[PDB]
Amino acid sequence: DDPLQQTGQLFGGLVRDIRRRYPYYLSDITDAFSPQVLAAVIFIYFAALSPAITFGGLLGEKTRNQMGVSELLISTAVQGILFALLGAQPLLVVGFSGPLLVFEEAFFSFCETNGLEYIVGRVWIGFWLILLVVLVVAFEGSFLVRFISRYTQEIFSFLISLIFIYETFSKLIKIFQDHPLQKTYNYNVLMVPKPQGPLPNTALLSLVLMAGTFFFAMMLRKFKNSSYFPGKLRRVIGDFGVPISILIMVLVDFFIQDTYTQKLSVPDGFKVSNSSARGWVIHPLGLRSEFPIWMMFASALPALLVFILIFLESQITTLIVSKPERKMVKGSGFHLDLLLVVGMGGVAALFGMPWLSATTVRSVTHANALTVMGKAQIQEVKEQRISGLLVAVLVGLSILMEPILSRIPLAVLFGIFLYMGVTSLSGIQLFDRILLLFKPPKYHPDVPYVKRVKTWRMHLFTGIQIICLAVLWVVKSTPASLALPFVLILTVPLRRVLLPLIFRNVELQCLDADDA
Amino acid sequence: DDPLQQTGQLFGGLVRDIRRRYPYYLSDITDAFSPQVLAAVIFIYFAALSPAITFGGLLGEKTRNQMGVSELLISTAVQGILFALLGAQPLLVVGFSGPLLVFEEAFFSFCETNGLEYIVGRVWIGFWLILLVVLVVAFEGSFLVRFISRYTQEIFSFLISLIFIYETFSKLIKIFQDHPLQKTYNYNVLMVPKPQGPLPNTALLSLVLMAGTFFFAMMLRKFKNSSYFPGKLRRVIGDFGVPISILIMVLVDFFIQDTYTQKLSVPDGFKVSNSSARGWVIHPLGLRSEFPIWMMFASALPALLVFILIFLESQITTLIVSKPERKMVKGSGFHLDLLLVVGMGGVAALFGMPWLSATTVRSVTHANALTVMGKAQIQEVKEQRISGLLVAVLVGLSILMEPILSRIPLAVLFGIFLYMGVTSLSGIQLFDRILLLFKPPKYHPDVPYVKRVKTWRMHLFTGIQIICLAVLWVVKSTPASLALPFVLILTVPLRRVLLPLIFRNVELQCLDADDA
Ligand SMILES: CCCCCCCCCCCCCCCCCC(=O)OC[C@H](COP(=O)([O-])OCC[N+](C)(C)C)OC(=O)CCCCCCCCCCCCCCCCC
Ligand SMILES: CCCCCCCCCCCCCCCCCC(=O)OC[C@H](COP(=O)([O-])OCC[N+](C)(C)C)OC(=O)CCCCCCCCCCCCCCCCC
Ligand SMILES: */C(=S)=N/C1=[C]C(S([O])(=O)=O)=C(/[C]=[C]/C2=C(S([O])(=O)=O)[C]=C(N=C=S)[C]=[C]2)[C]=[C]1
Ligand SMILES: */C(=S)=N\C1=[C]C(S([O])(=O)=O)=C(/[C]=[C]/C2=C(S([O])(=O)=O)[C]=C(N=C=S)[C]=[C]2)[C]=[C]1
Ligand SMILES: *[C@@H]1O[C@H](CO)[C@@H](O[C@@H]2O[C@H](CO)[C@@H](O)[C@H](O)[C@H]2NC(C)=O)[C@H](O)[C@H]1NC(C)=O
Ligand SMILES: *[C@@H]1O[C@H](CO)[C@@H](O[C@@H]2O[C@H](CO)[C@@H](O)[C@H](O)[C@H]2NC(C)=O)[C@H](O)[C@H]1NC(C)=O
Ligand SMILES: CC(C)CCC[C@@H](C)[C@H]1CC[C@H]2[C@@H]3CC=C4C[C@@H](O)CC[C@]4(C)[C@H]3CC[C@]12C
Ligand SMILES: CC(C)CCC[C@@H](C)[C@H]1CC[C@H]2[C@@H]3CC=C4C[C@@H](O)CC[C@]4(C)[C@H]3CC[C@]12C
Ligand SMILES: CC(C)CCC[C@@H](C)[C@H]1CC[C@H]2[C@@H]3CC=C4C[C@@H](O)CC[C@]4(C)[C@H]3CC[C@]12C
Ligand SMILES: CC(C)CCC[C@@H](C)[C@H]1CC[C@H]2[C@@H]3CC=C4C[C@@H](O)CC[C@]4(C)[C@H]3CC[C@]12C
Ligand SMILES: CC(C)CCC[C@@H](C)[C@H]1CC[C@H]2[C@@H]3CC=C4C[C@@H](O)CC[C@]4(C)[C@H]3CC[C@]12C
Ligand SMILES: CC(C)CCC[C@@H](C)[C@H]1CC[C@H]2[C@@H]3CC=C4C[C@@H](O)CC[C@]4(C)[C@H]3CC[C@]12C
Ligand SMILES: CC(C)CCC[C@@H](C)[C@H]1CC[C@H]2[C@@H]3CC=C4C[C@@H](O)CC[C@]4(C)[C@H]3CC[C@]12C
Ligand SMILES: CC(C)CCC[C@@H](C)[C@H]1CC[C@H]2[C@@H]3CC=C4C[C@@H](O)CC[C@]4(C)[C@H]3CC[C@]12C
Repeated sequence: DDPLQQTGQLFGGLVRDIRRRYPYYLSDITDAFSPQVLAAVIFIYFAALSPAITFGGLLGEKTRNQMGVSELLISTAVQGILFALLGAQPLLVVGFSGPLLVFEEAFFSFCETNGLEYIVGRVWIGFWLILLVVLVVAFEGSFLVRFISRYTQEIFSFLISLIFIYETFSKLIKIFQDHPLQKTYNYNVLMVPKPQGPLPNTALLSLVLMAGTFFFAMMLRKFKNSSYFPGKLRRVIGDFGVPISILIMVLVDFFIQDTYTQKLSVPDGFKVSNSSARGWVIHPLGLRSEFPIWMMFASALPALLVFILIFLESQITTLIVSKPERKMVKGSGFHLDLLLVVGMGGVAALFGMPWLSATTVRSVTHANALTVMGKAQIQEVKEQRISGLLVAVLVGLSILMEPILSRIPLAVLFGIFLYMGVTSLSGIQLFDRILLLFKPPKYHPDVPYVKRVKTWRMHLFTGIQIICLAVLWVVKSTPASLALPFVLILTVPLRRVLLPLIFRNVELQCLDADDA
Repeated sequence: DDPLQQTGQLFGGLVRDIRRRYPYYLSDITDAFSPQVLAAVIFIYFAALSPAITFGGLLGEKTRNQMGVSELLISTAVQGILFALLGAQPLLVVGFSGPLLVFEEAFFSFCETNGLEYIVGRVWIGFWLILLVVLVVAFEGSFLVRFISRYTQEIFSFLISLIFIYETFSKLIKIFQDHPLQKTYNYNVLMVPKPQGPLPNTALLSLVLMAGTFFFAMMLRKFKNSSYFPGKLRRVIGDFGVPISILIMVLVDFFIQDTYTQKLSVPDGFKVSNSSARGWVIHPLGLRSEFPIWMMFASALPALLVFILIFLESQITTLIVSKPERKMVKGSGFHLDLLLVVGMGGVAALFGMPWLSATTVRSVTHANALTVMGKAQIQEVKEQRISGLLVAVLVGLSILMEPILSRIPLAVLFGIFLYMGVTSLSGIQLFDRILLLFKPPKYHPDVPYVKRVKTWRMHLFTGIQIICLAVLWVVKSTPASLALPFVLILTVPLRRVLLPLIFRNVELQCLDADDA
């Protein structure tokens, strides 16, 4: 019955995933007919869009607009639509992550140094990724995901959430660096491409709009859980908590006419970011020069790195989202989700568009947005395809709705990203055990890993996971940032080999439990 | 045993107050030997000082510096020292209020129009106030305070707290009016007397410093009540919650060198605000011209208004602070506190210094700062004289410590005033019953006025008290602002005559309870 059981039949996992979820397909339309779904669509849209605008911007900077915002928005939309319809876990938000950006920047620098075309280089990586994922899904390689315990899951989940929060603050700090609090400013600053010098009030208003949006979001989260107003209205206001926080703080910025704040910019229409470099279809054999056969074969090694990058990112996100603690009854498919996400990425490369992955924060945020809460415990989860479908479509239609987005500050969305980052820590026993380091040992909750485990041994087990978070944080920073997925895999040996030397069996079963 | 019992002996109340509290005088020194007292001294100092600086500023503006900051600081200090030593309730913070400011502005305009000297006019009001309070304390007029129920007490307490919060926001809004968010500014702005035009970043940083100080204060309030850190450290950090909030946000402003924020300004030394107008001793018979005998006698009617103003302000503040719900075991004296506060005010007028009153928010704030909490319930209150003594001394020594105060923003203190205003609503059944209007009728607490009172009749009783708050708010704004104490007294008839026509006896006993 379990998803991560090795069947024996070639593509046995893929079919057993399709046989499981597609029976509840009519449910996946009708379960979306609630207002909490509509609220989630508006929330996850901005969570989905702004990274595509940002990473797209960076891609445009890093690769001389050979790939950019236009290409990433279109990829995010088409893969998002297809995955929402055909996927095993529609709650996964498919998009572009940092580790994928680090590879594009790395692969561009390679392609430059060796004097071989970059965008056609990615097509061949794409073909290898299609070859690998079919081979992996054929022999049910996603069974190995079962060995990835809560230990590795939470270290990953917690790290990703911390980095999200860090980068959200790094974005705010940057505004203060570009628009410092000076005594005097140049009243003449060209604003066509970007502010050409520091401006008054921009940095502090950015802080106020971020702080304000985060505050309101967290108060309407608290109001939802409170016992104020009629229950019907209390949920309607509460579920539309984030959309309401955005609307009012967007309106607050709109009425402030004189002060400048950075808004969401999108391309004018649907065209490639550099028309002189490429078209909509990338030629394998080459665009200008002859693409060499040495790299056509050698592209396997980059593709094997990209596979490991998408796989762990996506399969650990599928583990976190489809865990027994949450009320996911429809069922998850680790084989069909891997096949589409990695498969589409390969075909996306053929059109010069970026391959994507089930991103951890956006997926958790989207799942957490569709969870109805009782009392505190989770009653059920609104598992349906329409949230993801409509989000993916809106990202597609973001170019058409420029007049709407052009009056939405980034500062506002930075408040929502902070809310996303904080909220993502909720269902993580690592973060729970980190707060127990500060609580005295007579205020710890009545849980399995407190009653029949010694408090100093609990804290040692927590301490070892911090040392793993610390080591993983140093890697992502250093030039060995694409080696972080391999460092995270090394936490499986740590749990399976080393921890049972210092700890006993009973302690590890209670600390690292599959279901609690 | 009760304080508000009419004895029969002339000055029977005054002596029975002295006989009650002075036995516990050695306790009133030794009970101050805790860190929560030191924390309260630092907190209430800024709560005490900044109004004396502000109202002193306004007095300097309203009366051509015939009375100003110097005079008010010295009055606040000398009356504060004397009252801390000799008073019946040392928890009362004696200072200058708005209703007293409205009288000075009103009496100045009179004294101008009729062409009689203002500062000597106040001396004669002062003599009438000494005559009245002695007469009132002789025949134990403070017995009438017993008829002032929770009904009037809470309407007053709630109104004063709302106005405090409103005026705190009015102060912030004014910074945005003087330093608007413009596209362009004049890089040349003389700053000697005050900014001579709008400046960039001042208004938003003011908002950030206010919001920041309020946030930190409310989080260290929450941290105190939480179950984090060792209990010893948890209280030390919690009880120094407001001082810590001020220190860090003062340091945050200190490291920002380029941006301008308004700081606490004090006089250079101890001299009268206008030396050409007056000296340190005001002559009854006159300074320049002959003071007419018509007003020497007619000053009774202004003095009778000032008496009613100080009495209700101070005696209702003594009721609110020394209520049975709180753990005030040392005992309060309504006769001795009235004698000193009004008496000193009369003698203060002879030196050209403003008469004061037991102010509601500062007194409650000071009382709330010295309450130790259990678990949620109040264990005891740190009733001692040293808090009030040291606060009064620090206000006296504020002129000497200009270098310390000159680097404290007002924006920071605006965050503390917001914290004071919110925190003052805690022990008010009116505010509690206001929140029940929004809560559904199956989430109301298990209290006497919910179980055996119909929910629609509770809300009607709450509604009638809002209409009183509304009527009182209109009076404070209109030119009949000195008629507000009389409008508040009319809420006694309302409770004693009108409410028992629409309500039953049992309902009023449960809604308006002396002890709950
Ligand atoms: C735990 C609580 C922590 C607080 C978190 C809050 C984060 C910060 C968010 C602030 C709200 C956003 C304000 C936008 C800035 C306004 C700019 C503007 O144009 O306004 C100009 C206006 C008026 O100025 P004006 O420029 O229009 O005036 C005209 C100008 N002349 C005269 C030149 C023509 O000012 C304001 O609106 C006042 C300031 C903003 C509102 C204050 C918000 C409250 C913040 C205080 C702390 C929190 C309060 C908590 C209370 C409840 C208890 C929980
Ligand atoms: C309930 C949640 C509500 C929280 C909001 C509370 C009210 C708002 C308080 C805001 C904090 C103000 C402190 C910063 C003051 C400005 C600093 C400045 O100007 O210095 C310049 C510095 C920048 O350094 P710099 O200017 O020296 O850089 C050099 C410049 N050049 C390159 C030109 C030479 O500013 C900063 O440090 C960045 C801003 C810090 C902001 C702090 C984070 C607050 C985020 C919003 C609120 C949400 C947080 C919640 C997190 C916890 C979860 C509960
Ligand atoms: C914003 S949007 N800015 C932003 C956000 C992210 S995010 O949301 O993907 O965390 C990043 C990427 C940071 C990151 C790295 S990187 O780029 O520092 O090497 C590595 C990993 N490792 C893994 S798995 C995670 C995140 C940048 C900018
Ligand atoms: C600042 S600090 N300045 C300030 C402070 C206050 S207060 O007293 O709330 O700290 C006020 C409000 C004065 C006030 C009035 S008045 O003068 O505005 O009519 C009336 C009443 N009603 C009664 S009793 C109380 C206070 C203004 C400015
Ligand atoms: C479009 O792509 C081409 C190729 O990178 C860029 O054209 C080159 O620009 C670089 C830097 O100036 C120089 O090598 C030459 O000017 C061009 N030669 C090449 C390699 O084509 C162009 O900069 C790109 N434009 C965008 C939109 O990024
Ligand atoms: C000091 O007090 C005197 C009296 O108010 C002020 O001097 C007068 O100013 C008023 C208003 O302009 C006019 O009557 C004359 O200009 C002055 N004659 C007097 C003595 O009345 C003086 O402005 C005050 N200074 C301060 C510090 O406020
Ligand atoms: C683009 C920026 C300005 C943010 C946009 C957010 C908008 C679309 C959000 C904010 C508040 C939202 C509304 C809040 C509450 C309800 C009641 C519900 O029964 C139907 C939907 C409805 C009527 C929502 C529709 C969408 C809404 C208007
Ligand atoms: C482009 C990428 C994403 C997909 C390429 C197509 C290949 C690899 C996949 C797509 C769906 C797959 C099929 C799905 C279901 C079955 C039924 C099973 O009883 C035998 C295998 C078989 C017939 C699979 C064979 C391989 C298959 C055809
Ligand atoms: C499901 C429905 C609503 C579609 C949603 C996605 C839409 C908005 C997006 C996804 C990808 C987009 C296409 C991408 C590329 C091109 C080629 C260009 O030469 C003309 C526009 C065209 C054809 C775009 C039109 C809009 C498009 C079809
Ligand atoms: C090695 C360092 C630099 C890594 C940084 C993480 C720090 C904060 C971690 C690593 C090891 C951890 C310690 C490991 C073991 C114990 C014993 C326990 O009874 C109390 C907590 C305590 C004392 C931990 C506190 C947190 C700790 C000090
Ligand atoms: C004037 C501005 C900068 C604010 C001044 C606040 C200062 C005086 C406050 C803020 C934090 C305070 C400290 C916080 C904690 C303690 C521990 C206690 O066991 C003794 C007092 C002591 C050491 C306090 C002394 C006073 C203190 C330093
Ligand atoms: C500050 C101003 C008002 C103080 C002066 C007011 C005068 C009238 C007050 C101050 C102290 C008072 C005395 C204090 C104590 C006693 C003892 C008692 O057994 C009889 C009354 C008697 C003798 C009081 C009479 C009134 C009194 C003399
Ligand atoms: C209890 C101790 C610490 C005293 C505290 C209050 C001190 C700081 C204040 C209160 C009133 C003040 C006095 C008020 C008036 C004058 C007259 C002037 O011509 C010289 C200064 C002098 C004499 C002041 C000196 C400082 C002073 C004495
Ligand atoms: C200045 C204005 C606000 C003065 C009027 C005060 C308002 C808030 C008061 C006056 C009478 C009150 C109503 C009296 C009775 C009831 C019935 C109860 O089952 C629900 C609340 C409700 C409907 C009250 C709501 C609040 C109310 C409307």
